[PDB]
Amino acid sequence: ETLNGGITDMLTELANFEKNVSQAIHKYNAYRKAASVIAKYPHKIKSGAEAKKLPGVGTKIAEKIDEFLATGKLRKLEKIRQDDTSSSINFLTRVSGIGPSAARKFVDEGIKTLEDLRKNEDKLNHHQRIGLKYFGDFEKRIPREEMLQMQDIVLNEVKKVDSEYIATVCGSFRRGAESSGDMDVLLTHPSFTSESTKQPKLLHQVVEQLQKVHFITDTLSKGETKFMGVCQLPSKNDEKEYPHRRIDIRLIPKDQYYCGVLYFTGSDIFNKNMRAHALEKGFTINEYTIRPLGVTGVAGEPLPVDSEKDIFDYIQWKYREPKDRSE
DNA sequence: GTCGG
DNA sequence: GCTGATGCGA
DNA sequence: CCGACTCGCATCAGC
Ligand SMILES: Nc1ncnc2c1ncn2[C@H]1C[C@H](O)[C@@H](COP(=O)(O)CP(=O)(O)OP(=O)(O)O)O1
Ligand SMILES: [Mg+2]
Ligand SMILES: [Mg+2]
Ligand SMILES: [Mn+2]
Ligand SMILES: [Mn+2]
Ligand SMILES: [Mn+2]
Ligand code: NA
Ligand code: NA
Ligand code: NA
Repeated sequence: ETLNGGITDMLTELANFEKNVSQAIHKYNAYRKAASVIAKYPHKIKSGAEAKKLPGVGTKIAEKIDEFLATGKLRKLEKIRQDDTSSSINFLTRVSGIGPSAARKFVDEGIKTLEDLRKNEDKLNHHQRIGLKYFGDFEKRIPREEMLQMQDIVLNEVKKVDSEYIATVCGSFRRGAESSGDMDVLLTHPSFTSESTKQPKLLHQVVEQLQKVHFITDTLSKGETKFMGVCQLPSKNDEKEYPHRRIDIRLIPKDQYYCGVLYFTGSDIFNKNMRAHALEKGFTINEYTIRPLGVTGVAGEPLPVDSEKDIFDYIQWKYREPKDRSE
């Protein structure tokens, strides 16, 4: 549906193969960087040489593009799709909690299908049992309309705990996406700063409240600053119950909000791009701060930030609306 | 797999 | 039973 | 040529 969708689809499938089967994370990132830069290219690619002009597209990817443009397919991908071990590992990783290591371990023991997981559920940990339970739901997209209803529940229940919590839905939702893969929530409270003593139960109070009104249905991981779990909109009068959804909550110091919003909003590739430019400009950006870089390349103190645009200003970038960060 | 060095 | 090692999602 | 490309949380192997 995009200018170079056939090429970027091929590159994404090759990326997932290198992550799930080969366990070569830098190849996975290399394919993703190539797909992202091609996705931003304003012309329809006619040759591998044309794509090779783009940063991140090298000899082999340009060669794969020429084959795909000539034959409409890739022999390398067709061999992968046919390899029983490769496609089995590739499938098992679609279960949340089953990564490349567990997928390879299961497949070696003849555990390679969904029904194999159900039959061998005793060998799954709690996370994997949940990922298997909601396997279909977790692959459904969340229409933005439903994200607004979820945002209403989250922000309202959070206010019910304490008036001074601030909850901001980030991720693809804040980037204006018509559909989202999950709900990502950033949480702050005046009592938690970078200079304050650990106030526990700050995130626990919010998670407990969302559980009490039956919004959060299951927990995958839960600590003092990060919650990973499952949520579900309420359904009306025995009508079609909603699909269960993944939700992430991150509690960050209030004085590092805007660096947190910038990171949590994404995209992941955009963050990689922005942080790469920051180093070319004498700064280093992470999830919490932007710091200067000295003559020796050492990181200074966190710089003052009171807006997302403040971070763009430091590295001398034109401000990008969250809508234009989906890279 | 790519690119800078 | 505890500690270090490792996998997981992001 | 070749080396570069973060963390909180859950679990469990190895004592
Ligand atoms: N591999 C990674 N490691 C660390 N941080 C990462 C990350 N990938 C993404 N992020 C950051 C930026 C995302 O906006 C934000 C959410 O990451 P995410 O997994 O929720 C993907 P998102 O951009 O929200 O779209 P969608 O598929 O859910 O509709 O977290
Ligand atoms: Mg042009
Ligand atoms: Mg249910
Ligand atoms: Mn079977
Ligand atoms: Mn998300
Ligand atoms: Mn998320
Ligand atoms: Na690699
Ligand atoms: Na190139
Ligand atoms: Na998985």
